[PDB]
Amino acid sequence: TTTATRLTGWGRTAPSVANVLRTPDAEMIVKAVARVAESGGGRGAIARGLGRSYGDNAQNGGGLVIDMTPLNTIHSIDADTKLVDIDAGVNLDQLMKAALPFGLWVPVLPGTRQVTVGGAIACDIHGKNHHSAGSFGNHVRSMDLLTADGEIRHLTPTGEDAELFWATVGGNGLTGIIMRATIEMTPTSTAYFIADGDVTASLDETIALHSDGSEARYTYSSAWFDAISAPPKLGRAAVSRGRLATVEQLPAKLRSEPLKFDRKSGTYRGKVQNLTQFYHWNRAYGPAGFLQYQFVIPTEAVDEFKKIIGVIQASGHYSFLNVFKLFGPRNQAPLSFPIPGWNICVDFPIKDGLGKFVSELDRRVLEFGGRLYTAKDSRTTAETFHAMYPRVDEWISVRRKVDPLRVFASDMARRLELL
Ligand SMILES: Cc1cc2nc3c(=O)[nH]c(=O)nc-3n(C[C@H](O)[C@H](O)[C@H](O)COP(=O)(O)OP(=O)(O)OC[C@H]3O[C@@H](n4cnc5c(N)ncnc54)[C@H](O)[C@@H]3O)c2cc1C
Repeated sequence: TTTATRLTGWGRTAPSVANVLRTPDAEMIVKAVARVAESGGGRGAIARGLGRSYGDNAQNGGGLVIDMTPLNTIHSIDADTKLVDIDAGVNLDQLMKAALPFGLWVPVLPGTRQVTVGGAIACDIHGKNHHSAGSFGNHVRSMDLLTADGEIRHLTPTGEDAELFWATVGGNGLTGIIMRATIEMTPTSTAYFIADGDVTASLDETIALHSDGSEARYTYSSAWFDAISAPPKLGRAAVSRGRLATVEQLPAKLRSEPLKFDRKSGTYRGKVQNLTQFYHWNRAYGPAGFLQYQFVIPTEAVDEFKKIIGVIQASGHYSFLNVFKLFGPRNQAPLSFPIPGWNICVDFPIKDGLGKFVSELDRRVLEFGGRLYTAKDSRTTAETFHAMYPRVDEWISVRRKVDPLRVFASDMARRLELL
């Protein structure tokens, strides 16, 4: 029933071997969890989606990994309530295609659409619209969680199991297997954005543009960011901002199928773009090529943020692929990554000294009240991680109640002592 398989995250690093269960039969999934539990726990089990997380949260060396991609049924779609009821293995591209004809839009879309609903919830993913829509967890209306007792429980964000619900959001699969969920989509009349572009010349200008109140005029905003140029050109950015377009805003040609599926001059106003145009290596060149690194610094620590940016460019580790964004308010999930503040993802070529240097970055992010993202990490320590997440003891306490025998476990769980 299972296949022994070498697994890595997307960055192709830190391999380990698991027995992988891959079945479309939910009852086989239920049985397998029971078998792990009735064996007393052992090396446990963890769900896996499309493996787009960069780190080691979707693998479990010497244990069971359940590939959830065969559970990919969209059970229902409701345009009045905006609710969509889908198996956890359905991916966002599939959901986007299925929901567009109903005038519904996936409420949080990350950099790639090849992620499962299960992985979207488990990592509480964020997108270009975080400051207006929060993260993926914000839009979960309910979910069915297969817990260690072999029971599938219906969780809601305000019901009696609210605590377990919010521990499951951002929980990295460690409260159990999400089987199915109900997502509240965002109403839309088109599959297009109307975008404004602006280019800044310095970190100070990038920061000023994000704090001048203009951000409140756009639902989506992010920026490509310069991390190599010495100051004052350090931190200059190419900012892409916009919102979903209405049909009347569409070019005449495009108005017939409005819900169709799919330096200096980078300044513009009212550009009409589809998803691909509006939104836009490690796998191709890994694990030898690149270390991805993502962090957020609280809004009020703006000078600490600039310092870290300064430290990065002076390091001699140079990243071209940089994404920057001002996060909005956080949600109630103890281990949710986003907090309001300055978010940046960088991508360092793997070079001598890199490891020691990012360990120093860790220290700075931590001291300044910031955090790393589990979906981008395969290397930090338990000590650093627990320190970045003041609600980790609270979260661990929920996990112990719902999984006393540690039926659910992963390489990440052991590394960061979340087990
Ligand atoms: C090119 C690229 C761009 C990206 N951009 C973004 C971005 O803009 N914003 C962002 O927030 N993230 C981004 N990510 C990270 C990605 O969105 C998250 O890692 C997401 O969790 C991946 O989903 P997945 O189905 O591949 O899950 P996997 O990587 O397979 O698993 C990730 C975690 O989810 C858990 N999980 C998966 N399915 C279930 C389930 N059914 N039940 C319980 N737990 C489950 C796993 O146990 C694991 O802990 C990006 C990744 C890549 C490769």
